[PDB]
Amino acid sequence: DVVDSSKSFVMENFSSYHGTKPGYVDSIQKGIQKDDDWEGFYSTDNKYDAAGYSVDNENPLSGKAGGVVKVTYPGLTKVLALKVDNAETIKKELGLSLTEPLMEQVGTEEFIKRFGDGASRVVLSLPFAEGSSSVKYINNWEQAKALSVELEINFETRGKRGQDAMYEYMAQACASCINLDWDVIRDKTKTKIESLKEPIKKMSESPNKTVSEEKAKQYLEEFHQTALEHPELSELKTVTGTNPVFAGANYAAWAVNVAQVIDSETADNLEKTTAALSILPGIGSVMGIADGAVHHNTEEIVAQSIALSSLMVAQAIPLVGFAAYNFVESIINLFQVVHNSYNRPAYSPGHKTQPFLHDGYAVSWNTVEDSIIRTGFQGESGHDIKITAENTPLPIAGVLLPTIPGKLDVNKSKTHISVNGRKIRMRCRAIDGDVTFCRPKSPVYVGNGVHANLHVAFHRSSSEKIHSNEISSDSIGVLGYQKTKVNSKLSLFFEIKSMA
Amino acid sequence: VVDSSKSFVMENFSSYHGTKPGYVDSIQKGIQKPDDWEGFYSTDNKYDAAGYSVDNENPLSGKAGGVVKVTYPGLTKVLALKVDNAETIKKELGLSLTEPLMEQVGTEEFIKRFGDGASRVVLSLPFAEGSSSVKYINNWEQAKALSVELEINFETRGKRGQDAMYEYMAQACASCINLDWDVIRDKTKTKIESLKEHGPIKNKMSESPNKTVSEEKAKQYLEEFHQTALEHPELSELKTVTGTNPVFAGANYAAWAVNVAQVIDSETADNLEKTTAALSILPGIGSVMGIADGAVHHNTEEIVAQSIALSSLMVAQAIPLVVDIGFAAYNFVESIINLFQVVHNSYNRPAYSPGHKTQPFLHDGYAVSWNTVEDSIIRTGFQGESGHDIKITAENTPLPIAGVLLPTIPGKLDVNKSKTHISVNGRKIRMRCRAIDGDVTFCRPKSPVYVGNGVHANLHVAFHRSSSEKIHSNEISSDSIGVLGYQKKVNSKLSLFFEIKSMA
Repeated sequence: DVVDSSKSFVMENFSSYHGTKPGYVDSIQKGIQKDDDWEGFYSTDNKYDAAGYSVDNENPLSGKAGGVVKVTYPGLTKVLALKVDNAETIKKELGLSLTEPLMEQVGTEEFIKRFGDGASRVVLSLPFAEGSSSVKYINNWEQAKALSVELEINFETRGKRGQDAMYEYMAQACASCINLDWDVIRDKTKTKIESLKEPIKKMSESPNKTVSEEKAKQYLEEFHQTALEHPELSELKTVTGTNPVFAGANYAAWAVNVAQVIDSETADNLEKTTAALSILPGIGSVMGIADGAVHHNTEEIVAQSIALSSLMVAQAIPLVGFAAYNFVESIINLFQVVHNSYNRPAYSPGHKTQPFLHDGYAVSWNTVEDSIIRTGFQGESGHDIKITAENTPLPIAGVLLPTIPGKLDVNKSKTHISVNGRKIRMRCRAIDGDVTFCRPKSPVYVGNGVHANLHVAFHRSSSEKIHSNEISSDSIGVLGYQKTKVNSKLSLFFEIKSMA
Repeated sequence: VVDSSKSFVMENFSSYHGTKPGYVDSIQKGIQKPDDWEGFYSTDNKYDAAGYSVDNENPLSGKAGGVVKVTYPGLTKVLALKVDNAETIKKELGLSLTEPLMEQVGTEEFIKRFGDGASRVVLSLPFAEGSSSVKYINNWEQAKALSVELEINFETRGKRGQDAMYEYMAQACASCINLDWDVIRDKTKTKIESLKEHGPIKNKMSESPNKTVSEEKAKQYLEEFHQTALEHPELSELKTVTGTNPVFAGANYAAWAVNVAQVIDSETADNLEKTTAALSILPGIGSVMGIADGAVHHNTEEIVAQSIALSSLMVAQAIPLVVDIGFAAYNFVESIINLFQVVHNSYNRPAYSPGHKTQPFLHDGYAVSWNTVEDSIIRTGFQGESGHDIKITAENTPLPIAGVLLPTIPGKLDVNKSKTHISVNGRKIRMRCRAIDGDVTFCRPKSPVYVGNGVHANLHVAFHRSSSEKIHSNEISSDSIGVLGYQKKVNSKLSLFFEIKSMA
C-alpha cells in the first residue's frame, strides 16, 4: 500500500507556503501560473523551509532572497500523503495509465473522485526532507489556478544587507536559538577593523613580499597575539584562550588558506568568493563553533572574531580591499548558514542513528528502535550498537548498562559482543543497584576494517512502567581505551517508551 | 516467523560444539545436561565452535579444550527462526505460552506439527551480527540421541599459549594471515638475547637514568633507545618497513613502552591473565603490530618477531624510568602474542570494508555511510528510477561538503538531476549537476554544506535508467560514489562503495 492514511485528510481553506525568487514576489500574488511525472506547483506546510527556495537562482550562495507567499484553496481540498516518491510504483498501486504523467492524472475529474473524498481537488503530500518534520505539497498546475495568494514576507522590503532578512526570518522558528542582529555585527565589525589599523602598525615587521607557508604562518601567529592585546578584542582574547580550536595558530592557518585561493577574478565577485571560501577547512576557528556548540553567540564577540580574521587575511595576502569588503560579506553569509544548521531540530551524536565520534571511535545505535527501551511489559528486549574506529586497533573495555532494582535487568546470557562475526561472551557485574558493567571475555579491538556489534539484552520482571525517577542515566556507556586513568567514553543515548 | 528458506530436513544432521579443557573426552560419551532457551548449543561452523573452547576461569589467556562433532541418527528438521524473542515465537506459533519454548520443542506434539516427518527439531538462529554462521539450539532430551566424534583437541597439539586454537581458526581462509607462532616465539627469544649483547645497545642502557624520571624524559630517552636499537642487524627489516608510516615511528614504540610500565604493577606482572587484561585496554598497539589503514603490514614471522623483540627491550628500559624487568621477556611477550593473534583473527574474518554496505567510512574528521544496505545497491535490468541515501557528519568543527562524483553509463544510466539533493539537519539543498565526461557526473550543492558535531547531512542520489538492459561490468569504471570534502589542490575524498544487482 502506498497512501499513508494517518497523514491524509480533507480540510477547508487549506493553506501552504511558497518560497518566491526576487522579482516574482509582487507578480505571484496575481495568481499561480507555470521529471514530468512530478511537474506541479510546489509548496510546504513550513514557511521557514519555504524561505529557503527564495534566493536568486543565478547567485544561490550570495544572492538576494525574494520572499514567501501563503497560497490557499477555497472550499475542500484533499491532502493525499504518499509513502513513496516512485511514480511508476504509485501509478501501479493506484491503477492509472502508466503512460500518462502522475501530476496530470492528479488534476483530473476521475482522480479527484476516487481519492478526493468529495473535496474539489487533490494535493499530494510527501516528506519534505530527511531530518525534517515538514512536508512538501505538489499541486496540479491547473487546479493551482484556484489558489489565492497572500504575501507572508518580502525579504527585499526589509532593505537589509546580504541575506540577513532571510536568515533573521528563519531564526524566528526557534523563538537554544542563535538570533543575532547582523546589522549591529556588520557595524561593530567595520568600526573595530578601522579602530585597529590605527603596536598593530606589526605591519612594519611584515615581509610585504611572497614568502614560505611556514614563514607566513609563523609571522601570522605573532600578529594574532599582538592583535588580541588591543582592548577592542578583549572579550575575544578571553573566550578564545583555552579551546585549541580557537588558537591563533588556527586563525593563522585559516588566513593563509584564504590568501592562497583568492585570486583577483575571485575577490571582485562575491558569489565566486563565497564558493571559494565555502570549501575550506578551519572555519570553526573563526566562528567559535566546536564540540557541538556555537560558542561565539553574541554580536560583540562575533564582530571581534570577524574583525580579527579580516585583519589577518589582509596581512596574509602579501606573503601568499578584498579583506574588509568581499571577504567580510562572504564570511558573514557562511556564519549565517552554520548558525541556521545549529538552530534547526536535529538529533545529537549518539541519539537515534546519529553516530557518536570520539577518540577515533565511531559508535551508533543500529536502528532507531534499538535506541528505545520499551516498558510496561514483562519479558525481554535486545538492542544493537555498532562500533568501529578510524585507523589502528582500539580496544573496547566494556559497557555500562542501566539497571532498575527488580524492574529492569541485564540478561547476562544474551548480552554479547561480536567482532567481525566472532561472538564474544561477556562477564557482567553490578557496580551498584543502578549500573551493571559488562566486559568481554576475550579482547575486543576495532579499527579500519574491524567492527563490532554490541548486543545488549534486557529483562523486565515487572509489568510496571519505568518511571524517570528510577533511571539515573539516559545513556549506555561504552568504554574505550584507558588514558589520572580513565577510559574513553562512548555514549549511546536511549529513550524510555511504552509498548505501541 | 519461520524462515522457510533456511529450514530443511536432513539425514545424519551434524554440527559442532566447542568444548572446554577437561571435557574433550567425557563429552564424547554423550550429550548430558550439567529458561526459555535452556538447551545444548552448537553451530554449523567448526571455527566458531573453537571460539567457545577456552578455559572459563582464564578466558583471556587460558588453554583451549577442543571441538567435537555431534550427529543425529535418522532424520532431523532444522527449524530456522526470524526472531529470537521467545514470547514472540510461542504466540505466532499458536503454542503454549506457559511452558519453556525449548522444553516444548522436544515434545511429540511440536515435532509432529513442525518436524515434517523427522524424529526431532533443532532451532536455527543467526550466529551473530556480521557472521554467516548459524547457532543450533537442541532440546536436552533429544540431544541424548547425539553421536559425538572428536574434531580436534587443542591441548593434544601441545603448543604454547593459545597457538593451537588460533592456527586452527586461520584454516578458514586457506589474503589470510597464517603465521607459525612457534617460529615467531623462537625468533623473538633469539633476537632479544642477541640484541642484549650488542655494543651500542648496552652502551645506551648505561645512559639510562635507571631511576624514576618524568614521563616526557622517559619518552625522549626511550626514543633514543629505539633509534639505536633499530641499527642492529637483527632488526634490519623492521627499520625498513617502519621507516615511513608515522604509526610505526619510534615515538609510538616509546609511548607504548611507557604505557606498559605505568600500568603493570608487581602482582599483575606475575599472572598472565592479569597482564593480558591490563595490556588489552591500552591504546597504540597497532604501532607494535604494524596494523594501520585497514591492513596487517607486519605479516611475516620474521618481521613480527623483530617488532615484538624490540618492544620487549623497550618495556625493559621503561620499567625503571616509570617492577622487575623480567616481565619484559616473560609475561609481556606471552601476553602481546595473544593480542596479536586476536587482531590477526579479526582481519582474517570475512567483513565489509569501510564504506561498503552500512559500514562507515571515516576520513579527515568525516563519517559517511549508506543509510541502509539496499541504498548501497544500484539495481538493474529495468527502466525507471531509484533513490539512494548517504549519511554524512563530522567529528567536531564545521567541515564542508563540496560535491559528489556520481557514475553514469551513456545511454543506460543517468543522474536524475531533479530528485538528487542534499539535506542538512532537515534543510533541503538543491544541487547543480554537470557531466565531467560520459562516465562521471559532478553535483555541487547550490548553497554551502557544512557538517560537524550536531550537524548531519543526508545526500540523496537519484538514478534514472533509460534501458531495461542489465548493466555490464564493461560499463561502470568505478564501484564507488565519491563525496568530496574540504579542499587542501585536492579534495578530501569520502568513498561509498556500491554493488550492481539485478532485481528480486
